[PDB]
Amino acid sequence: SVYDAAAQLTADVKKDLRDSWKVIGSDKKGNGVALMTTLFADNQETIGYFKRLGDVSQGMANDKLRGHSITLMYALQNFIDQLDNPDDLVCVVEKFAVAHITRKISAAEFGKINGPIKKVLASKNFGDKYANAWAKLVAVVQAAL
Amino acid sequence: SVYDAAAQLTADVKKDLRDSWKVGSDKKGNGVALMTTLFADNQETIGYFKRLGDVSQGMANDKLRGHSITLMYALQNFIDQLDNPDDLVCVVEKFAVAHITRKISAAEFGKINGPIKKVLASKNFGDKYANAWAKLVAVVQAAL
Ligand code: HEM
Ligand code: HEM
Repeated sequence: SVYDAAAQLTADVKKDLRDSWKVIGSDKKGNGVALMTTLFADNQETIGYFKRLGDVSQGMANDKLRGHSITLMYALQNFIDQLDNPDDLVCVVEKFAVAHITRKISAAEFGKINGPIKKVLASKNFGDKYANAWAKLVAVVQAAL
Repeated sequence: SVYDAAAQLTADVKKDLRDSWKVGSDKKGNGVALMTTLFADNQETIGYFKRLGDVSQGMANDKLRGHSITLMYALQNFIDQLDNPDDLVCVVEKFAVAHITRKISAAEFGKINGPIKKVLASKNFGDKYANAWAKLVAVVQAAL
């Protein structure tokens, strides 16, 4: 249940999400492409889903990948801004869930983003504590897939 | 090209876009207002949004609300990329594709200018501001 998952976002979890987002969300282009390139490097089997972006190995040089990455960061911004209201958080999460369901992305494969997030966070000196906080937010989307 | 349309956004236009967007402060409210106004003045567009269900339900419609909030973040995206044409262009093309796939022409996309003008007016931002936003919408139209 996406609603029970949303209930898992307690005061402490929300604070950690906001605190870490202040840092990694300051450079959407840089960290966005970082997340994607890490995903493709650690989970090569997912590259096939991104046909439209072309040669993703080009990283920042790929205009389509850069546009995709920046936009992805605004989806996370959206989630963070909706933390105060689970009813709004849920309806935006379901909007993005549909975007992935049509792409044939399961909850299991969507969860493959946890590795990249943990690595990107770790590079900014944010440990497991924060990685786990983000895993709970990702869990809300997974509940809708 | 899209780059030409983006590169021709002047300092004064960007200033008006940012100042008016500052007042982007209520994405849920203004996002839904934008959509409901589009449906009220251009009833012929309702058919394109069948995935959202009964859009006459307004704020109560969770799908419409989710769509509206997300639409405002697309605009947030554009506004944040104003000073770097290369980045603005790649995000604009990303969203252009989303509309090209739905068969939305450049002319049809321009129908949003009416609703934007009205929403701006509700906050007392006049024609100068509506004109500035029409120029930003024109950047997207250059990709359609
Ligand atoms: C933090 C988690 C993630 C977020 C917030 C997210 C967000 C997004 C957004 C905003 C889009 C664009 C929606 C559209 O325009 O249709 C997108 C597209 C996509 N996402 Fe994700 N995503 C995430 C993780 C993943 C993962 C892990 C996979 C795959 C294993 C995945 C696969 C896709 C695919 C295939 C597309 C389509 C790209 C294209 O063809 O343009 N996403 N995602
Ligand atoms: C300021 C102008 C506009 C912006 C920024 C905008 C933004 C968006 C965004 C972010 C989406 C979701 C993309 C996706 O996830 O695939 C969307 C969907 C859509 N847009 Fe727009 N749009 C604008 C104007 C229009 C206009 C004027 C029309 C039609 C006359 C239109 C028709 C559509 C349709 C049919 C969808 C698909 C809705 C669905 O089935 O979920 N858009 N738009």
